[PDB]
Amino acid sequence: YQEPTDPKFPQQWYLSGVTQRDLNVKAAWAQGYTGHGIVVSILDDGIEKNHPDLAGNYDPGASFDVNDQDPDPQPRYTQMNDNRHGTRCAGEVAAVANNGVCGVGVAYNARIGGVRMLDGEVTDAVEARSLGLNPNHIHIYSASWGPEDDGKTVDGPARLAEEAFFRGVSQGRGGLGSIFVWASGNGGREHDSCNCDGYTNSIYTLSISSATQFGNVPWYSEACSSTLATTYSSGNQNEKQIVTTDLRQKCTESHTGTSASAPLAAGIIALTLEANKNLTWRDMQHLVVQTSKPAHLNANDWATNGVGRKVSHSYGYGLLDAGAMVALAQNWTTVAPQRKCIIDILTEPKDIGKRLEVRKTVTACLGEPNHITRLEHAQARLTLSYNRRGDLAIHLVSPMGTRSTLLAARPHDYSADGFNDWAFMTTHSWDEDPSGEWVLEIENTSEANNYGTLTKFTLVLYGTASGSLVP
Ligand SMILES: CC(=O)NC[C@H]1CC[N@H+](Cc2cc(Oc3ccc(N4CC[NH+](CCC(=O)[O-])CC4)nc3)nc(-c3cc(Cl)cc(Cl)c3)c2)CC1
Ligand SMILES: *[C@@H]1O[C@H](CO)[C@@H](O)[C@H](O)[C@H]1NC(C)=O
Ligand SMILES: [Ca+2]
Ligand SMILES: [Ca+2]
Ligand SMILES: [Ca+2]
Ligand SMILES: [Cl-]
Ligand code: NA
Ligand code: NA
Ligand code: NA
Ligand code: NA
Repeated sequence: YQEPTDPKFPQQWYLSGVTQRDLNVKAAWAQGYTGHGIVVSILDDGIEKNHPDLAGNYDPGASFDVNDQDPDPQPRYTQMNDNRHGTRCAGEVAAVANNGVCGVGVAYNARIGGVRMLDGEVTDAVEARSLGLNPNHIHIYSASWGPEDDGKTVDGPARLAEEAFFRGVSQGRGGLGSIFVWASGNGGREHDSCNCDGYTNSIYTLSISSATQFGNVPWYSEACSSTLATTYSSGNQNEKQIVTTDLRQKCTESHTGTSASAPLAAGIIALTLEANKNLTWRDMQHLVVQTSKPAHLNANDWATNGVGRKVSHSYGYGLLDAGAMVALAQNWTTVAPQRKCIIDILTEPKDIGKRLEVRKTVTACLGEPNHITRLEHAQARLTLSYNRRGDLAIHLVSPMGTRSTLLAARPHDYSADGFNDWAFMTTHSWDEDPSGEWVLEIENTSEANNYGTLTKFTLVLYGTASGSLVP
């Protein structure tokens, strides 16, 4: 195998490293996987389809302009170099290799397109038309953004966008399911807590956070239980950044944020789908859980779950490992159909006050076709009132003892609107048996005399009852 000759490939340290601080992509390329036959779309502010490092891989069938209602996602050029972000992300996935220009994509033989959706008013219809673009042609969608990362917003897909997620995972990709890759957010300096973003908090999105070059949690990272894994991105000014294609037929060495991590994950997922085109949207999440690597990622919250895997709210299961992903994909056995076990927990509404603990022992639908002995995602769908939402911290403990933070205190969230059936999601109990005692903790983290009531707690378990591996 011959590594790329592109002039900036040596600067793509997260691919080209010799010292084990990388995504192990060369190992996948050397197994023969480069993304050939896979189609990825960047949901962002447009794509410069004529960029010298994108044109050779550009796919009009992966592209649309939902802001101006036309097929051509070319960016709107301005003095301030607005509308460059989609082009940067596209190159991360699929910049052409061995052509003397910039660097390379993770999946440098994949086809790449973009949806111009963020350069205008983003409505539910705009989102649904983007997530639902050409779902039997596009395999993987990469989205780096969502509701405002101000540390005070709780929002997620409205009805059309949610319907687009379920149509995508159910009928998309010939019934195997569209793969939606999401960035978990850039709200770290606002103390944002990413389960409050319903896009990354969705089970249907494969959510990705960031690590800096020296293996630390970047300033912009949001912690939450819904994240599944990590890719490298930017950090402090002594740490390198992401090197990729830029608007106006240029390169950049200064692409940054969690919004630069999701495209790298989308590229790795593209290599993995080349290795086994029959993988379902759930299979892909299983592969990420099993192959991601905590080693050398620094966080104070690494915890071992009930099946012996280390998990963090900053990093999920750790750094994606492309060589391991493609290797495990090749002989992967499709997971069993997805079951869903619904447990309405409360017998009466519960005053929250300073602290509330709710304990319930469940059988996880014993005796039913939705009996789950092998969990995937779990949700605590909560309906509660509270006088100052951001003073709440919420945790969920599984029968195996795994303590998932569903919500951390958000100092800027002054809302008095509470949570209206908000489906807080955790990936940290993946592969555990969910039968037994679950514990929900709601705490007022402030010294103020705050008040409210929990009126509904639905525990929703997804998973199967077959196929488990030794812890
Ligand atoms: C009841 C109802 O009907 N409720 C409609 C709401 C539902 C919630 N939704 C949240 C949402 C806002 C948003 O708003 C934006 C707008 C602009 C940006 N930008 C533009 C500038 N960029 C500069 C970067 C740089 O230059 O480096 C940064 C990002 N981000 C988020 N997007 C998304 C979103 C993003 C992607 Cl990707 C894919 C999908 Cl599906 C949805 C979602 C808004 C409509
Ligand atoms: C894909 O997986 C399904 C489910 O296991 C199986 O029925 C089908 O034969 C597989 N198709 C290919 C082409 O491997
Ligand atoms: Ca256009
Ligand atoms: Ca190149
Ligand atoms: Ca956020
Ligand atoms: Cl469902
Ligand atoms: Na965000
Ligand atoms: Na997700
Ligand atoms: Na444990
Ligand atoms: Na149990």
